[PDB]
Amino acid sequence: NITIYHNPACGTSRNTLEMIRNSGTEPTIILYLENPPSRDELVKLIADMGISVRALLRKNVEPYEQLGLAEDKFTDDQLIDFMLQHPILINRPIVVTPLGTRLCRPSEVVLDILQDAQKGAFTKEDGEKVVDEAGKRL
Ligand SMILES: [Cs+]
Ligand SMILES: [Cs+]
Ligand SMILES: [Cs+]
Repeated sequence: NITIYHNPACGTSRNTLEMIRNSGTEPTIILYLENPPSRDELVKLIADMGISVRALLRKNVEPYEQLGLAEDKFTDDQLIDFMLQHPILINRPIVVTPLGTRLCRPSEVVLDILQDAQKGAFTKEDGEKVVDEAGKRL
């Protein structure tokens, strides 16, 4: 039903996971740094997310820096294969539900693809209010 490609060390990923749970479902959790998607799966995720390959790339990580990926010298498939070989390059979290797939940056993007409403108010771990008790986005 719901899958999250999760990094426990990222607040955005933690907040997204807690919003999923606050809709009343426990997702399948894939620790993508250890169990990355296959090439076919990553291609499908990107298609369904509706963003460019480069938009999925995480900047400010060692392979991005050392491979010079900031420069516009790479095709989409070159970037995909770097993501598969260096999964820390895949930005996070990616969430799949029956409604669609999103790169949930910022975390509250996940509200778009959660079928069931938040079960009560939601406040991010840093105290940023997201939905009030009535269900309204702030
Ligand atoms: Cs896999
Ligand atoms: Cs929704
Ligand atoms: Cs933050």
